[PDB]
Amino acid sequence: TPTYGDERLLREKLLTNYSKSIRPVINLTKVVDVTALLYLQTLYDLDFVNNFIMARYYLGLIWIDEKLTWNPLDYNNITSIYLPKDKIWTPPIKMCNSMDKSEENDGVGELMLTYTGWINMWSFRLLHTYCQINAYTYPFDEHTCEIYLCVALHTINHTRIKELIYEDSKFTQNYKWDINVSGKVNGTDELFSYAFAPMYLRRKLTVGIIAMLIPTVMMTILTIFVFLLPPESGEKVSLATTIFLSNVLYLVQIDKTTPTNTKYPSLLMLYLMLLSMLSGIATLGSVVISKL
Amino acid sequence: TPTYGDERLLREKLLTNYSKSIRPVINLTKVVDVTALLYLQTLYDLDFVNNFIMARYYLGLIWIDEKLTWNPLDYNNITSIYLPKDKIWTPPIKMCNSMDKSEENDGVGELMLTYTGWINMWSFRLLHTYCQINAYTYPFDEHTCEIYLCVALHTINHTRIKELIYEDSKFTQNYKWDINVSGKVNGTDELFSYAFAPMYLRRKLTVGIIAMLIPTVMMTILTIFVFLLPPESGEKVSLATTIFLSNVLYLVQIDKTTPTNTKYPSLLMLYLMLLSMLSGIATLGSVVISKL
Amino acid sequence: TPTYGDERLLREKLLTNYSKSIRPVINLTKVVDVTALLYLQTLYDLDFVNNFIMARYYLGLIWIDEKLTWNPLDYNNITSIYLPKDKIWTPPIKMCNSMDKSEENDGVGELMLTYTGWINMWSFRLLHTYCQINAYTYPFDEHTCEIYLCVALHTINHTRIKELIYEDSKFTQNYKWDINVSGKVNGTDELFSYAFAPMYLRRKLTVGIIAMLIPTVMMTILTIFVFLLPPESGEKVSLATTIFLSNVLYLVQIDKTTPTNTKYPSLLMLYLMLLSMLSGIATLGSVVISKL
Amino acid sequence: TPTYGDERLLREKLLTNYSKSIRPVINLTKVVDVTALLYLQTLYDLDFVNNFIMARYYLGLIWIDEKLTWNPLDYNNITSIYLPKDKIWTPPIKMCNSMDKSEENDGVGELMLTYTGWINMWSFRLLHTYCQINAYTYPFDEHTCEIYLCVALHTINHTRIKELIYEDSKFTQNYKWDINVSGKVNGTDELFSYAFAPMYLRRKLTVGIIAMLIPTVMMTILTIFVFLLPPESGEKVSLATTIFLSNVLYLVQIDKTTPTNTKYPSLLMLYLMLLSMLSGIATLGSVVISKL
Amino acid sequence: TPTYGDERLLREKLLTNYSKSIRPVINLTKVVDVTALLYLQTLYDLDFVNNFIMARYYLGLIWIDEKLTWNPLDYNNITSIYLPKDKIWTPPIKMCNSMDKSEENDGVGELMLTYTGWINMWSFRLLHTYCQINAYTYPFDEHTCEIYLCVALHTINHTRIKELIYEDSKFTQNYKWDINVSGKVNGTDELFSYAFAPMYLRRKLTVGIIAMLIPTVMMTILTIFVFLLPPESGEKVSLATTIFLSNVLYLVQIDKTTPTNTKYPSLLMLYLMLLSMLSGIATLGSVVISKL
Ligand SMILES: *[C@@H]1O[C@H](CO)[C@@H](O)[C@H](O)[C@H]1NC(C)=O
Ligand SMILES: *[C@@H]1O[C@H](CO)[C@@H](O)[C@H](O)[C@H]1NC(C)=O
Ligand SMILES: *[C@@H]1O[C@H](CO)[C@@H](O)[C@H](O)[C@H]1NC(C)=O
Ligand SMILES: *[C@@H]1O[C@H](CO)[C@@H](O)[C@H](O)[C@H]1NC(C)=O
Ligand SMILES: *[C@@H]1O[C@H](CO)[C@@H](O)[C@H](O)[C@H]1NC(C)=O
Ligand SMILES: *[C@@H]1O[C@H](CO)[C@@H](O)[C@H](O)[C@H]1NC(C)=O
Ligand SMILES: *[C@@H]1O[C@H](CO)[C@@H](O)[C@H](O)[C@H]1NC(C)=O
Ligand SMILES: *[C@@H]1O[C@H](CO)[C@@H](O)[C@H](O)[C@H]1NC(C)=O
Ligand SMILES: *[C@@H]1O[C@H](CO)[C@@H](O)[C@H](O)[C@H]1NC(C)=O
Ligand SMILES: *[C@@H]1O[C@H](CO)[C@@H](O)[C@H](O)[C@H]1NC(C)=O
Ligand SMILES: *[C@@H]1O[C@H](CO)[C@@H](O)[C@H](O)[C@H]1NC(C)=O
Ligand SMILES: *[C@@H]1O[C@H](CO)[C@@H](O)[C@H](O)[C@H]1NC(C)=O
Ligand SMILES: *[C@@H]1O[C@H](CO)[C@@H](O)[C@H](O)[C@H]1NC(C)=O
Ligand SMILES: *[C@@H]1O[C@H](CO)[C@@H](O)[C@H](O)[C@H]1NC(C)=O
Ligand SMILES: *[C@@H]1O[C@H](CO)[C@@H](O)[C@H](O)[C@H]1NC(C)=O
Ligand SMILES: *[C@@H]1O[C@H](CO)[C@@H](O)[C@H](O)[C@H]1NC(C)=O
Ligand SMILES: *[C@@H]1O[C@H](CO)[C@@H](O)[C@H](O)[C@H]1NC(C)=O
Ligand SMILES: *[C@@H]1O[C@H](CO)[C@@H](O)[C@H](O)[C@H]1NC(C)=O
Ligand SMILES: *[C@@H]1O[C@H](CO)[C@@H](O)[C@H](O)[C@H]1NC(C)=O
Ligand SMILES: *[C@@H]1O[C@H](CO)[C@@H](O)[C@H](O)[C@H]1NC(C)=O
Ligand SMILES: *[C@@H]1O[C@H](CO)[C@@H](O)[C@H](O)[C@H]1NC(C)=O
Ligand SMILES: *[C@@H]1O[C@H](CO)[C@@H](O)[C@H](O)[C@H]1NC(C)=O
Ligand SMILES: *[C@@H]1O[C@H](CO)[C@@H](O)[C@H](O)[C@H]1NC(C)=O
Ligand SMILES: *[C@@H]1O[C@H](CO)[C@@H](O)[C@H](O)[C@H]1NC(C)=O
Ligand SMILES: *[C@@H]1O[C@H](CO)[C@@H](O)[C@H](O)[C@H]1NC(C)=O
Ligand SMILES: *[C@@H]1O[C@H](CO)[C@@H](O)[C@H](O)[C@H]1NC(C)=O
Ligand SMILES: *[C@@H]1O[C@H](CO)[C@@H](O)[C@H](O)[C@H]1NC(C)=O
Ligand SMILES: *[C@@H]1O[C@H](CO)[C@@H](O)[C@H](O)[C@H]1NC(C)=O
Ligand SMILES: *[C@@H]1O[C@H](CO)[C@@H](O)[C@H](O)[C@H]1NC(C)=O
Ligand SMILES: *[C@@H]1O[C@H](CO)[C@@H](O)[C@H](O)[C@H]1NC(C)=O
Ligand SMILES: c1ccc2c(c1)[nH]c1cnccc12
Ligand SMILES: c1ccc2c(c1)[nH]c1cnccc12
Ligand SMILES: c1ccc2c(c1)[nH]c1cnccc12
Ligand SMILES: c1ccc2c(c1)[nH]c1cnccc12
Ligand SMILES: c1ccc2c(c1)[nH]c1cnccc12
Repeated sequence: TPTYGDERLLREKLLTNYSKSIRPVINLTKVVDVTALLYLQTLYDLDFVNNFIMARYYLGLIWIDEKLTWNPLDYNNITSIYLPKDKIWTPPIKMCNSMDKSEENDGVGELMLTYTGWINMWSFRLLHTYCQINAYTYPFDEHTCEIYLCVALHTINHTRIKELIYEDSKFTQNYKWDINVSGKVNGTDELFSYAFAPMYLRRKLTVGIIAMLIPTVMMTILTIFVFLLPPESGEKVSLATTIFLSNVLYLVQIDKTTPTNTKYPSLLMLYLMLLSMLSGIATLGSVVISKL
Repeated sequence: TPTYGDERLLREKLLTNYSKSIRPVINLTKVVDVTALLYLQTLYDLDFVNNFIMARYYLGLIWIDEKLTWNPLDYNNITSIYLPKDKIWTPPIKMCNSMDKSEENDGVGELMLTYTGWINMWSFRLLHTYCQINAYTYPFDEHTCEIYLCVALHTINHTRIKELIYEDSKFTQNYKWDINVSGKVNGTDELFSYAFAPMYLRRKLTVGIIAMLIPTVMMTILTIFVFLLPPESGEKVSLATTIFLSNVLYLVQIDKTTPTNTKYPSLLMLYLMLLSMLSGIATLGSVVISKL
Repeated sequence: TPTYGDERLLREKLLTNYSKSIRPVINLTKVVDVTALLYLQTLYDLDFVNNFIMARYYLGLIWIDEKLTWNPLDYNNITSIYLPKDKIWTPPIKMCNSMDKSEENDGVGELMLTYTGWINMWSFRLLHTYCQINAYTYPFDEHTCEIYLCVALHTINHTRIKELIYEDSKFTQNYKWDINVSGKVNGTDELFSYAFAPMYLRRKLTVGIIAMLIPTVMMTILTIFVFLLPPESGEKVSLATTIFLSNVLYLVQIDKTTPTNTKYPSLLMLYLMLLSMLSGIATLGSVVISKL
Repeated sequence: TPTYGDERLLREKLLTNYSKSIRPVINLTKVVDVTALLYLQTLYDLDFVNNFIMARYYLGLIWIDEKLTWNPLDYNNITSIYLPKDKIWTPPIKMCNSMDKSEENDGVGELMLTYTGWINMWSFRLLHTYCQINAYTYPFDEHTCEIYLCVALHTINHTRIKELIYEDSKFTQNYKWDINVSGKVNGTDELFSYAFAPMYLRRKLTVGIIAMLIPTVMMTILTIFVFLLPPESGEKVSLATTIFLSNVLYLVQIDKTTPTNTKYPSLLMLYLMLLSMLSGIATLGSVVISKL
Repeated sequence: TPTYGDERLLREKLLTNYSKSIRPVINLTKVVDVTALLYLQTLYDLDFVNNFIMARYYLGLIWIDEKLTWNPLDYNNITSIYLPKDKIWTPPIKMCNSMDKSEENDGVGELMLTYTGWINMWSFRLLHTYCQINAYTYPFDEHTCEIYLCVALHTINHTRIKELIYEDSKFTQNYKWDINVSGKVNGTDELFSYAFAPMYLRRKLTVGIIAMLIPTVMMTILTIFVFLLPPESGEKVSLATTIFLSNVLYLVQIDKTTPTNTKYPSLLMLYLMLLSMLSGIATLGSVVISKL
């Protein structure tokens, strides 16, 4: 059976002439094909004001090393070892479109290496990644966030992202967003290889949200009613003033929470702007009638 | 008696052929059984809006090293030494479901090693760990937060979490949450070993909270009274308007503080939505009667 | 006179067989007695909502090393040297009850060593330390915050906190809190040595605070006056509504700022809750009289 | 074809007598001309209250090394290698006018070196850079933000910024700001070389913004109307009070969001101050007429 | 002319027997006189609530090394070299009264050394430094902030701060604060040398501020007018209630923004407290007259 001394001998011979900074290819003219595996774990939040999405992923990177190989029968059937991540060449993949707010560094850890040269380098990653969030169809709104991977400095004739396999682990259920992160895409070659996973996010219709909407609907009905009220009823000016006040309160409230960076504005927000304008027109009619 | 030179000799012989990256087993076919001890210290806060719980734990890790052994009679009865945490193999346990906001790194410290090979590696850990917080039964609400431990990259045929012993140290009393973190659970094997401690949190009924509720109750009584008030009393429209205003003020207030990510909405919030709807219906009746 | 070469020779002989990880005692059966000196510098703030106190201290640690000694007459009267903090054994003292938000690491610096073995290791430390803040007697409120020191992993038969000498440096005057941090306490032995300094904090009565109170007092007088107002005066309902509004505005305001984690609620807050209830009862009487 | 052993030999000979701290020039009397390439990627936000702009750039640095050269025919046509960034001399360029909030250190990475000595050192950089933000012509406002580069400590007779080439990558479209970052500028020599890229930012006129203004315009019309209303209409005092309230609500609202550090105040804010003053004058006229 | 090999030889001989931790003096009885140069660059903000001032300085430190000298004619006229900051002894100067929020560590960089032994160690530093901010004379308020330098652990017989030369670089104009940071001061010897630069800050009177004041003045005039209004006018109670509401709105607003830690409270705040008290007295008179 394999022993501690056997693995020690294997590692000692394995790392004899290894340069961490020289790409791991016998012939330097060939590229190293990296296939990345980005399994989402949890979608913590979707910050509308800052245009970010906070999530934790299980970024995986797989490639082939041609210098790190061995006949396992020559080492008592040792088929795999674990190496410190900072002793071996690692492709310079970065979360190109993201602020990596991770708590561990990307050079402290361990990777799994197989006797054929295949390296697995699973790594956890908490990302604050930029998304262009359009709150147009709120609250029945959808969004598309692209999580980018790209090599840092290597050219496509040196290192390439062969493929990007993105899935969802289903660790937790959200109850606020319906996440749809599935599919395979080849890397895009434009001087530096890079790929992106499209994340589709649909807000789930919660009865808390529908209840929060209900006040808006009944205020619209009430505004219509007071606008239809007889000019000589006597309550015109009073209810027009009080409900213009309340309308402006909700307009300020929503406007301070709606994203300011959208391709189009929020339909609901504009519908409440129209409501406030109609309340103002009702007040105008009331004062005009009162003076005349 | 044991001396400084004796411990120096012991350490020098002990670390002679030790590889930090080779698992500590004579035969590599055997697994290293890690038993984790997670004693809670303080529950700083339960952030509802961010769906996190902030606490400080005394994470402990115990396993057995088969290479680090000695006959203590051969070294003047030295029964235990202290080694720097980064010189010895350490299982790659991570707070899988947590943002480790600790201030010290997880590779700077010290561990206690016993002559039989048993290693104790107590470590402090301040965690911002994700919890699905349902504010349904507020303020008589309960919650279940699972604190996850899982090996980072090792397979179950290499490293396993034998057990998880979680308790509460009682360092401090909360006065806001009743914490119930006690029990033992075996590790779960699904390609990577992992376990979780269930933390049950019950909000303690404080008289500050009951006093905060009292205004809501008296506003409900007052709304019922004004709704029952005679249409021809003369105060109908006035009190309906003013109390619809105040109702909406409390509705906005609570809605901006209630969690938006819940399996069900807050019953109290929906009860105040119903109160606001009834106030609106009272205003509708008042205006209808006033015009007719 | 002592020279650079003399100190170089001294250090070279001093560090010859020193192991940073072996406790500094000739006989390992004896404990190392550490006396800690915690001089407060400034009390930046007392955050009520987060239950923390922010301050900057001059944590000092003194112990005796039995391996690091020399006859000063043998080295041209060199009586003390300065060593890098990470080359020498340092007791593993941690701010057990604190989030060390310091900006320098605890392994980068310098310590003063004397020819008798005595080590001084003064270190600055900015702490966010947990305190159970009870806002009961606000604004004439007092608090007790205990700053904890405890060894990280060493047993009481290896390392002990001999004493804790805590004082105040008086660097700055607060004008908001009266600080009383003075006294000496022996360490407490419960498997791991530890001690704590009690910090008493009394809010200083400022005329800004008394002025902030004045509105509350005059609102109480005014509420009493309107409650005593004749039912048939005609201003009853109007002033009851407007002053219930303003009362609720201040009640919401204070409740959003008062700590939610207190042994008892704030007396002033409950007195304003009673004020709001009395305003509601006045409104109830007014509407009842108006209908009848 | 070039091989791993060939590149190993090349690097071994290349780094034989290289001192990272000695400037890379054969004759020390000559300067190293550094040309910097600052390609903007995304303009995350423009924080008005803090006077900062948050963006992510692709800072590039190019210079010539006279010690790191080779005849590529002597090494099987190896024309370029990749070196770790901390093994080679790197010009001490700093984001002089910026808080570098990047997540990777500036001494961990890789650079591209060519057989003629030319070094490319592309590096990602997320910057919180100070800008003097004048909200005068809001919301048709423009701004000029200068991104500064300057050598840290080297004199102009040692290191110089030859040129600064700044462009925009167009990675993402903003929809909130029109960015115009293009042009070439020579470095400025004043004891320490330095250059700056001028960034012009024009707020794009969105229909969400125009809708947000619409309430202000109709309130101005309504204030004019009520000011023109007959003194004896009977609604003067009522609408003057209610609309002074609402005016002050919007004045407080805008004033709490407008930058306090501007060369001139916001015209729109001052126009609404004038609106509030006119409402106050209307109230003055109403009360004066009512008493007389 | 000097060459790369010449500088390599110089550095190799220079660092032969240099100990980074032994003070750089031939005779250890002499002190090292450090003169510090603190040139301010920008005053980002003055945070009133947290009692801090955020600025970026060009902290410089100059002293004399007696071991690092050379005859420049013996090395082809090399008159100065650049050494890595962590290879040479560096005085342990700390921003004693500040939270150093800098992004680079204080042991990564470079210093300029001259053939006579003189070392220049210019370093950038972004500081969050504590200031006792008294908002008494707001908005015509002044402040004095002292930026402290002190040696960390060395005694005055080992290391001293000879002088502190503080100036302003004028990099940017503030438009909000008039900064006056100029002068020279000797170090203060009280067991540990230390000095401080006094920074005087005067708020510049902006027309945005005067316009923001204008509402307060017109509300004072209006309150005087309504208080003078005839008891039997009929608008007394109405305007007293509405303007007590608005007064309390501004009182709450200012009180939540004024610093709570001041030697004396804000005069303007207390003048508005008096305004609110006068409004309350007017309401008291109105209700008393109405009942009687
Ligand atoms: C490693 O390289 C050295 C040259 O530096 C050579 O002598 C040795 O034979 C090589 N060994 C292997 C296993 O490639
Ligand atoms: C490198 O190129 C040569 C050229 O013939 C080829 O024989 C060799 O197989 C290549 N290396 C590998 C690992 O295939
Ligand atoms: C080596 O180990 C593998 C692991 O499954 C096993 O299938 C194989 O039979 C083993 N071979 C020998 C020669 O031990
Ligand atoms: C790879 O591409 C880069 C730029 O695209 C070029 O400079 C380099 O010479 C190329 N290398 C090879 C081996 O083709
Ligand atoms: C996810 O999106 C893709 C592309 O829009 C679609 O084909 C697929 O059906 C979606 N899946 C779910 C579960 O929504
Ligand atoms: C992606 O790459 C594979 C491998 O060369 C190729 O077969 C396939 O056609 C490419 N395109 C897609 C859409 O998979
Ligand atoms: C340690 O390993 C070496 C081989 O590198 C061997 O010569 C030596 O005897 C070993 N010593 C022990 C104590 O195992
Ligand atoms: C390793 O396996 C062999 C196989 O017989 C066994 O004799 C030996 O005891 C095992 N090692 C240990 C430490 O038990
Ligand atoms: C060794 O130390 C242990 C510690 O309790 C003690 O019980 C034992 O008697 C000692 N044995 C010898 C031989 O000193
Ligand atoms: C352990 O499991 C992994 C995957 O489950 C497998 O690749 C590996 O060969 C296994 N090793 C042994 C010794 O069974
Ligand atoms: C804690 O929870 C468990 C399981 O729900 C229960 O058996 C136990 O009684 C609880 N203990 C306390 C103190 O609530
Ligand atoms: C847990 O593991 C132990 C040890 O093998 C076993 O005896 C026990 O049955 C397992 N299950 C539980 C619930 O303890
Ligand atoms: C230090 O220890 C070594 C053994 O490693 C010994 O040969 C030497 O004499 C010791 N020197 C001193 C000064 O203790
Ligand atoms: C250690 O113990 C022995 C036992 O007699 C004693 O003589 C010696 O003095 C002790 N060491 C010290 C430093 O006192
Ligand atoms: C050694 O230095 C101390 C320092 O005060 C002094 O008192 C003493 O006389 C000196 N002794 C000699 C022999 O120099
Ligand atoms: C010290 O105490 C620990 C636990 O309290 C024990 O394991 C250890 O054996 C003790 N050592 C001595 C020398 O008494
Ligand atoms: C500090 O508190 C202690 C204990 O409560 C008391 O004896 C002492 O007089 C206090 N000192 C001051 C200055 O308040
Ligand atoms: C503290 O320790 C000292 C030293 O042994 C002892 O004299 C004293 O009685 C202890 N207790 C107190 C309260 O000081
Ligand atoms: C490098 O410098 C050494 C002197 O330290 C010299 O002997 C050697 O020849 C030099 N080699 C090269 C390639 O410059
Ligand atoms: C350095 O100066 C000498 C002086 O003549 C000159 O010949 C030489 O070419 C210079 N070095 C380089 C790299 O040009
Ligand atoms: C070296 O490589 C370059 C790369 O394009 C090629 O153009 C040139 O012909 C090659 N020369 C030799 C001799 O291989
Ligand atoms: C370069 O300039 C600095 C200051 O401007 C001066 O001290 C130094 O002597 C100059 N060096 C040369 C080689 O001119
Ligand atoms: C950018 O600004 C420059 C200088 O103001 C101007 O010449 C150029 O036309 C501008 N370009 C765009 C696209 O606005
Ligand atoms: C900038 O530097 C270049 C290179 O010396 C020079 O030709 C040019 O005149 C300078 N000025 C401008 C505006 O480009
Ligand atoms: C440096 O110190 C060593 C002793 O460690 C001595 O032999 C050598 O001569 C010294 N060299 C210089 C230049 O001082
Ligand atoms: C050190 O002191 C001696 C005492 O006479 C003196 O001669 C010498 O000059 C001093 N060192 C220096 C660098 O002045
Ligand atoms: C050395 O360089 C300085 C730099 O200005 C110059 O003034 C001096 O003449 C030079 N001397 C020699 C001998 O080269
Ligand atoms: C320097 O002062 C410290 C304390 O002030 C003292 O302990 C030390 O002995 C003094 N050293 C000399 C050389 O005077
Ligand atoms: C700065 O303050 C000092 C001392 O108060 C004063 O002498 C000097 O005139 C002031 N300068 C300015 C520009 O305010
Ligand atoms: C400061 O130190 C210098 C140098 O000794 C001295 O001349 C001066 O009198 C001291 N005081 C002042 C105010 O400069
Ligand atoms: C490194 C990696 C990627 C890039 C780069 C440098 N410069 C760019 C300019 N435009 C687009 C991408 C890049
Ligand atoms: C390492 C450790 C755990 C995991 C991993 C990589 N990839 C996963 C995918 N799904 C679930 C868990 C994991
Ligand atoms: C190290 C240091 C202190 C402790 C520890 C581990 N475990 C504990 C459990 N309960 C209380 C204190 C501790
Ligand atoms: C280093 C680099 C730049 C500077 C410096 C030190 N001191 C300065 C004083 N004023 C302006 C720039 C500088
Ligand atoms: C180091 C540096 C400065 C100080 C110190 C330790 N202890 C103090 C106590 N009081 C004041 C200053 C200090």
